[PDB]
Amino acid sequence: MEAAHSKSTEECLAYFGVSETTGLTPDQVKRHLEKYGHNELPAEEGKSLWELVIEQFEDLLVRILLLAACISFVLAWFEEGEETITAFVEPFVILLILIANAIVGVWQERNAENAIEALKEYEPEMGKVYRADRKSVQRIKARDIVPGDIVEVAVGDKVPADIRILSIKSTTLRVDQSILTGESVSVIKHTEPVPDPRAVNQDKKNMLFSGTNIAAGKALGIVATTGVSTEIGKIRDQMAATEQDKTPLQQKLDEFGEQLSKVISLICVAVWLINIGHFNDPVHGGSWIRGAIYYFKIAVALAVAAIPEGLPAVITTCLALGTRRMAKKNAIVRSLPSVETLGCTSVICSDKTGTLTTNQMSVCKMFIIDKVDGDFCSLNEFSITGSTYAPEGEVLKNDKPIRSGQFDGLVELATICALCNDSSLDFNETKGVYEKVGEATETALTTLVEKMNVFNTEVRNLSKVERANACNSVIRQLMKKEFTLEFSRDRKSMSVYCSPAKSSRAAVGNKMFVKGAPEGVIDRCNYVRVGTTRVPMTGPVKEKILSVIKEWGTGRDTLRCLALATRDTPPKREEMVLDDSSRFMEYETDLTFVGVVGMLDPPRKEVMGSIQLCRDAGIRVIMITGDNKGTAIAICRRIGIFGENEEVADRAYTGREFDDLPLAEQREACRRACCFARVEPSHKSKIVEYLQSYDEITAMTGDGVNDAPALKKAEIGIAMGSGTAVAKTASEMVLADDNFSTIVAAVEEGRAIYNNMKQFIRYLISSNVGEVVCIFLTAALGLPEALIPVQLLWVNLVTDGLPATALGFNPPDLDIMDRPPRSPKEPLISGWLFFRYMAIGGYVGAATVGAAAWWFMYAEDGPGVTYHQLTHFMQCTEDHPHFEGLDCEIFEAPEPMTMALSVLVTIEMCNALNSLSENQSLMRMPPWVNIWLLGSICLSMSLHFLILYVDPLPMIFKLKALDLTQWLMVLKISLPVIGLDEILKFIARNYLEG
Amino acid sequence: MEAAHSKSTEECLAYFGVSETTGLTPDQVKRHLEKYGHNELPAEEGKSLWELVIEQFEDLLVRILLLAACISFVLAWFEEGEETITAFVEPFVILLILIANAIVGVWQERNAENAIEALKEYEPEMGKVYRADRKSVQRIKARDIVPGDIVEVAVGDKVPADIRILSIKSTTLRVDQSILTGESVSVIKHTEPVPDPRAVNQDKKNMLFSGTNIAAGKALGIVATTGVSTEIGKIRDQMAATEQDKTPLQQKLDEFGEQLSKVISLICVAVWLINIGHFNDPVHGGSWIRGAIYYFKIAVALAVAAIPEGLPAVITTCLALGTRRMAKKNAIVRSLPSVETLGCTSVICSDKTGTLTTNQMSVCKMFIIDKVDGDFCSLNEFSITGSTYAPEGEVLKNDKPIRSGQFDGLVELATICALCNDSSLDFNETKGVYEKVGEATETALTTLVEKMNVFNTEVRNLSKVERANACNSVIRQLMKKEFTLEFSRDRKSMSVYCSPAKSSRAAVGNKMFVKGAPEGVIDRCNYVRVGTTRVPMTGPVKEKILSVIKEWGTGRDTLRCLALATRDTPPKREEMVLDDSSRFMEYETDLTFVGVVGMLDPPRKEVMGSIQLCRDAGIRVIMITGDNKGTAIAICRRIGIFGENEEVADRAYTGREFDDLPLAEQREACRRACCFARVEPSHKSKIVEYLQSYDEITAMTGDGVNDAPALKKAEIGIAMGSGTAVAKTASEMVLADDNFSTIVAAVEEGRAIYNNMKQFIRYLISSNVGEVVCIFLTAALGLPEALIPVQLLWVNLVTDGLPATALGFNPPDLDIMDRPPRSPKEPLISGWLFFRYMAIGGYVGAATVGAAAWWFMYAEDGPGVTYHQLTHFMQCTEDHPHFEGLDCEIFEAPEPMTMALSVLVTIEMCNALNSLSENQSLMRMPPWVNIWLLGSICLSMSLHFLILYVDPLPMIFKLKALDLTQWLMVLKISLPVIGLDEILKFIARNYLEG
Ligand SMILES: C/C=C(/C)C(=O)O[C@H]1C(C)=C2[C@H]([C@@H]1OC(=O)CCCCCCC)[C@@](C)(OC(C)=O)C[C@H](OC(=O)CCC)[C@@]1(O)[C@H]2OC(=O)[C@@]1(C)O
Repeated sequence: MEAAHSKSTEECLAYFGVSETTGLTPDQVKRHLEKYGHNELPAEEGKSLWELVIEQFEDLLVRILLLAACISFVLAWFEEGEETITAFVEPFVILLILIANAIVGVWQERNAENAIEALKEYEPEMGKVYRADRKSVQRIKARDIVPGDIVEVAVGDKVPADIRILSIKSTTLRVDQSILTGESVSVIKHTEPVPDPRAVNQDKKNMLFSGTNIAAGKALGIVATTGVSTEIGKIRDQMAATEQDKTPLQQKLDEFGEQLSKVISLICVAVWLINIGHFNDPVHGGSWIRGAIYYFKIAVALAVAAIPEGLPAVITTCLALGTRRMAKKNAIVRSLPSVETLGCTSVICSDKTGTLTTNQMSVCKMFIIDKVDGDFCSLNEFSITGSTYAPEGEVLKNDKPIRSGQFDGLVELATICALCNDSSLDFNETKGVYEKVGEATETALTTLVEKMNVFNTEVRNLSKVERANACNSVIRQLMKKEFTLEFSRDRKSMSVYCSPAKSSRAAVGNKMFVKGAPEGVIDRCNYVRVGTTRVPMTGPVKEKILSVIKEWGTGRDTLRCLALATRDTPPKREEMVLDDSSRFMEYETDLTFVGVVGMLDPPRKEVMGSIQLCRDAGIRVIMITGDNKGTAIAICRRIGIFGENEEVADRAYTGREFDDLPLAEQREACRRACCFARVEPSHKSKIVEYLQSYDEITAMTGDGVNDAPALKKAEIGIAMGSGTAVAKTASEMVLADDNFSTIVAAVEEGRAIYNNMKQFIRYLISSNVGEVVCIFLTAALGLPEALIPVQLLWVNLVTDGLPATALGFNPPDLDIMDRPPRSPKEPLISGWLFFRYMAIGGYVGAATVGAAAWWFMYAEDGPGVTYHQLTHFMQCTEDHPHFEGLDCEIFEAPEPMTMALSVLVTIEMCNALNSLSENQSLMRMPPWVNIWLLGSICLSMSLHFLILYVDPLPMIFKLKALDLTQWLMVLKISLPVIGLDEILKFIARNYLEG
Repeated sequence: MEAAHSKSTEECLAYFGVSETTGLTPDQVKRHLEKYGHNELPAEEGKSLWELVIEQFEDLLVRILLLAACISFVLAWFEEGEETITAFVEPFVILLILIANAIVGVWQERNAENAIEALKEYEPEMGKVYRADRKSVQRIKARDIVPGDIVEVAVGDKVPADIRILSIKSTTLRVDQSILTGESVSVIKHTEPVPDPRAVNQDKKNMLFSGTNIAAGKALGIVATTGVSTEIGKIRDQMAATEQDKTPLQQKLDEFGEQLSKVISLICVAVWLINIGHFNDPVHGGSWIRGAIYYFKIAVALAVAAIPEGLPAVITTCLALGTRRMAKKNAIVRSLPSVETLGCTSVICSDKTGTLTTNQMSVCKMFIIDKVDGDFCSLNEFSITGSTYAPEGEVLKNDKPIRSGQFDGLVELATICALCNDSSLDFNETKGVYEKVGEATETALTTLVEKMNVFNTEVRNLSKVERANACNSVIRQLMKKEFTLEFSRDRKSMSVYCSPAKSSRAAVGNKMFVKGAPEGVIDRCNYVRVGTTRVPMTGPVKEKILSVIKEWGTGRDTLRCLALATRDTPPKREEMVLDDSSRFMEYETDLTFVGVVGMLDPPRKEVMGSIQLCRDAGIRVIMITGDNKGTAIAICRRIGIFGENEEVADRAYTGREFDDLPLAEQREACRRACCFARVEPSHKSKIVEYLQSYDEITAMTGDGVNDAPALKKAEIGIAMGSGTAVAKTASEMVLADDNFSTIVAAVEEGRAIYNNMKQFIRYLISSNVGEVVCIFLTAALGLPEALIPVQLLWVNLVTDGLPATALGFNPPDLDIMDRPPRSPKEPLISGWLFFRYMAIGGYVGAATVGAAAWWFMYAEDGPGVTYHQLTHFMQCTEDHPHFEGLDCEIFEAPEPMTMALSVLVTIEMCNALNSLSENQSLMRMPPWVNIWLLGSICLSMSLHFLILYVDPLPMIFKLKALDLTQWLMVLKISLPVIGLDEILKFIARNYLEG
């Protein structure tokens, strides 16, 4: 291990003490191996099937049911008679649900893949190393390589480790450092050293990163680090370090069971304290074991009554559907629960190139020099039409087309653009459109010459595919390209050496075509070319050039400026060291300015207003781009992120300036800034770190492994469709269209989804509330239990289930994006709403009881035990308070239960209608606003009857009831709930809220 | 209410003023009801669950612990630090034991049924009465009947109240007055009056007792009394009046807590007076609150140290087991504690018929007249073999078989036996033995004819079941039985009127076959039959008959003599009033003697020696039988209750003679008598009354509600297995085999049980004694407490528990029944034994202290604070007497405690071996005499270690100790106890005792 892109090749072979010619001795291998370790990432997936199923039994709720399944299970074991076997239905049911539960929890973790699991898929299986114990090339296992030994790589190979390059045996070494960033554009490596000890991998031009591919050539070097010590390994560690918090819903939803559990235990203590008879009057007698079961018989019906089971199933059917929905919107949410956290989006950090813009580079402006004198200089502004890369378009001055060949400076300008370019074009067949081969920014430079056509080459004679590089091939003949000094973030410029085509052996006639950022390049020109003539360089002409760069850079028409110069009298060919990237800038000196060109990265059509929406939605958007702070701001002003004329001094920083500030001022700027330019590496994480210290649900974008740590810390990391897999597997969403708008699009749908959920979640635990009350009266008024766990179950699982599901389909409330984001703190049930369900609950919990106690007392036709004093007993052990009779077990009648049970069903089907909106009467909120609701309602009802007359079913649940004035009681005992509701529903006018 | 079996039917309707035809007017009902009351027994079971649990908190011991659970509970509330919550174990433990205690005390009273509760189960739910407000038969509630109104009863009915019969509408009225006595033999009722105003229910032949059943017919009468005024009600009152004293153990065991409590309060006062420092030296300072806890910290460990809790659990495991034991001996003890009072049995009162004897009646002798002359008369002695009822046997004179048909007198003798009998025979299938149908004494008379066979009827042609009544059916043809004058205790005889079978209408030829006790019958014969001839009756032949009755009655071969005569010329058929039982004797006059028969009630095989045992065991046995004093004594002489030739004049009384004596002479005779004949009704109680005035633990036997008051007053009332339920539920034991011996059998086992108990009870409070001493030194020598309540608990509950339990299994000491009964006064601990445990206690109470004080001072490896002067302080508030140091809390080390705790355990495991016998060295009393002891001992030890190394446990109790010369101290500090013991154990030789 040795982070050394700064140490020289010698200093490195030194540190490790090795021989580039022999290698590490079989001994040093053992020594180093045991010192450092196996070169591989800790493989971990210790999620055993056993432990797995168990993990699905830690949630208090599912636990409460368990203990509730025991009692039940044992209560069906303690009964006399031959029908004591028909008592095992209830328990088997419960446990079955507890099982089907675990099943599902285990069938997700099977396919539930993580990103860290992906990295391992980036490090190769085998590698070529040269050990001193031999001579040939032995290809050991990539897992067995160690820092220190010498390795070899060639085309197609996947770099096995962090490798400092010693010698590049091919003519040039090239690599696909894509997995790191995404820019497929291979890069050129070198052997010379890099001074800055703390330099970005991007500037480590003599290192080979593990996971990378040898695009071109073959070289050998010395392994500096391995395992989780390598660039990738570091990231994998950072990712394995991030603590991913639980969805706010999940949190809220969790505390609920925490409380529900508590309450339940309170009802139990209360109950006992209510009926403290035997503990104060009953003598020995014998009703001591019976008076026991009853107390336990009601606990199980105390759990299934409180536990809103079946809800999870609903929240899921809902999410899934919501998910498949967004899918059609080019938005792919991976984590089902995220569809919720999404809609709470406080802030959004999106990348410019490719999300905010289309990334369809295009040269539209370009000025050359016209003439210079005693401070009197003139330029030669231009314009070119052509959004696409196709040669479709024409150059024009003063909005009037001119012929390029008519201007000298434009022919040379066109030279460079062509000979200093490294990209090609091609006409697609299937698509029949012009496609780009190579760097965007280059292909455009190509397209420029393909238009200008400074040489009038017949193209109307060549097909669409043929003239793909017409005016280019022609200029490729005028000059024979010797070599090229690749662009470097260093001198931020690029060149290319080449000579004529009718030459022999003779010193003179060699050209160097430089292409770079105005600043540097221009700062290296000593001469200005005026067509064919060339004259020196002065303050006048210079500023007259720069300024315009600014016009074009910060002006309304946001453009990328690229300076073009040419070295007329370059150094003797046999005097250039084409291996010292450092020497390139010096070679590219004493230049001759030839022109400038402005490009454009068109802001996506849709982003235009999508930004606006976020302002309406109070969702902030911070743009992260590689553009200079200067043009960066301008681009923002152009997409609306900034006010065309507002001060943004303290609202836009550059990666550099950012680090300059102390963690105090650092965290501040994050709540205000909206534009980061030339953002450093570990910055999306720094930004997400802070945007979180202010409890803002953040959205981050970007791809590449060196971009996964941030997509994991954000509340909703976002990856492009075309992005890398690590990114995708490491993200909440995957913009298929890579189009920013798609984010806003989804964010909204999230808001809509959590709204309709928030309803059915209330509609559901509401029935539970009432249910409990019911089970609580029957416990105080010793009445036969009106409801049994079995029924209650079918209820919260089916009867209520459907309306719950339909209640998700509630039409999306408008004025959805005109409000700030939902605070994660915002509870589902509070204040008035609390008291409201508090009532709706008490009502049903009471109505249900008396809906059966009526079948006993005021009963029209039945055991009319009018004021029999059921509250007093169910003893009948005496049978004396009842003068004459030979039957008392009537108490356990199925008519009264089915009465209450039908009452519950009636109430809920209605209460499911009082849910289509929180505080709106049904007269403004017609039940037919949500047809799916009225629909399910019917399937819910015919189901109720389906379990009352269909011979089998009415056996296990309860007996049926006749239309014979039976149901009418039901209705006249239920419907009023709507009134209670509606009353309390729009009783909010008298409290100023809506 | 009106006790009137003496008033006539008129006089009765008079007293109450009612009309047998109309009845009581709806008014008189109210009037009488409010005068007398509801006809029912006061229902009482006011044992509320609340009060119940409370009743289980009045015992000083359990109370002391309570106050001891408070301090503890509050001491764990007054502590600083985060581990102040680990202090709630101790209290929770205590209270838990106090709770589990109450639990058990309540789970017994639930099923703990009483006899009085049974009586209520004898009075019917409804009854038929004729009120003057109607005509038909209205069946009101048996609870609503009142003295005065007319009732009706018929077959199957259960007599609702005390009813004087007015008219018997059926041909004859019969009743099952079983619940009163047990003799299932129904009785015949009448309407005529009974003169004697104070006559036994048995002679109240015109009354119907509540709880009784109408065996045959249907009659009506007038209710004379109800409620607790009826025969049954009286008894229920007597039973509810008896004060049942607490078992002698319970008494002794009670005074102990009474004293233990006292002592404890003395140790406290002493302690304070011991360390009176702060009250004489300490200035203000601040160790005033610490010096407080300590004083309270040792009180709780002063209670749990003294209170031998866990003992009750032992005395129970012991008793239960002892109980299930006797169970296999046909002895069923109902009250667990009785297994103790049993073994102290001073005297035993057993019933002859069925307990002392087998009650398998059998005629073995029978003499008829041979010839008479001038004072010259000869008889005709006989013999018949046949223990069982089966016809298996043959009549024989001079030991040589003769044919019955050859003697005239024997054919007639056989007539009566058959026609004057009212019982049948039958051959059982399952058992394949001859069973008896009817009165024992009759079936035998039947079996007699089934043998004699005076008519040579072929029976070897009929099955076993067929000839069941052969020679009988034959004689049942010779004479047609008209009617029968049922036996009455009055003329102590019975008859039967019948005529020939080839008759018309003609005065002459009617016979009356009389069957009774020699005395009366013979005294009514004017003629003697000599075969076919008949001659008068004279002094000679008469005495020649009587005498032999005496021979056979008092002679060695104890027999029941029954005289047989026949009235030749009875009164004209149409001249007998078959309704005036009084007129029967006169009808049965001018008789003709026909023969005599001797029976035998075989003394149970086992009783033979069982009586002897009691003499060895100094247990007196008094026989209560219905035999005449004459044959009674003889029977006693035969079973050994009496010396074959000793004077028993003042050692045997008849129910009559008994009452004749004044309460002065009455109570006397009870300590001397051993045989009561013709015992009156309220006499078993009178006898138990007296046998108790001499502090004799009495055993009484017998069954029937009219026999429960006595079974409740006796120290151990005894009921037969076949007895009535009131009796059983009203008794201490239930002889399943009804065989007297079973009593002696059990009585012995009781002695064995209280012996082994007496040991473990001593072994247990012994550890307590020592324990306290320990807790008393630590209090004087201010040493850190060597022992904590927590440990001490595990001790007296487990470590000591097991050996206690095994110590119950100590093999039964021989010479068990050769000693008089244990005096109830005899204390468990006194004299030398006191001083002995006084020492064994002081030793352990000291050894334990120094077993920890050693870990401090002389400590080999540890806080070797050699003579540190711990007695001086545990202050360290100064930390100056200890020059250099930064730690003092070492004091609260777990090593020293576990040291003492292990010391205790070692000592007790040994002291549990010094218990297998009071004054016997282990060299004569090997520890392997009681394997269960050596066994538990191991489980006791491995348990000790189990709470020292098993991670969890060693946490709450204390730390462990290494074999590394640690335990050796333990052993070398414990074992010597055995020496101390053994020394003091057999130091009794020098004091003449063993
Ligand atoms: C499932 C059924 C029941 C009855 C339950 O225990 O709900 C309580 C409870 C735990 C809360 C309450 C319920 O409180 C009561 O009903 C008070 C006791 C009365 C019952 C006695 C019988 C007469 C919720 C259910 O109901 C009402 C109507 O007030 C609403 C809400 O729940 C939510 O927002 C959770 C939604 C996911 C919570 O106040 C919640 O406490 C919280 O912390 C929240 C914020 O969770």
